[PDB]
Amino acid sequence: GSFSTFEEAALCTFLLNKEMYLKLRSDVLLPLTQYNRYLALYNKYKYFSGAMDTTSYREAACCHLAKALNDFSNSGSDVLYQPPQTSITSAVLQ
Repeated sequence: GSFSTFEEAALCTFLLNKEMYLKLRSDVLLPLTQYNRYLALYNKYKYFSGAMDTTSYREAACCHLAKALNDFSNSGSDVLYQPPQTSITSAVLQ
């Protein structure tokens, strides 16, 4: 599997396993300071949901992915990653 950018990965559904963990937690994909900022912000964005085409949704997605990567770093357990909750109705009303 592959992901052109960290932010793209955060917007997609995918199986987070060891291969994808090591690709996504790379400093050339996303520097450590920015990864840690997303991780620190997870609680603020934990239950955010809405249309996908907003700045806050993209930020929330990055925080969700950072948290999922942190979970994998501790557990080593494969998990299905999904981006923040959205809906077709959210998209049409945006």
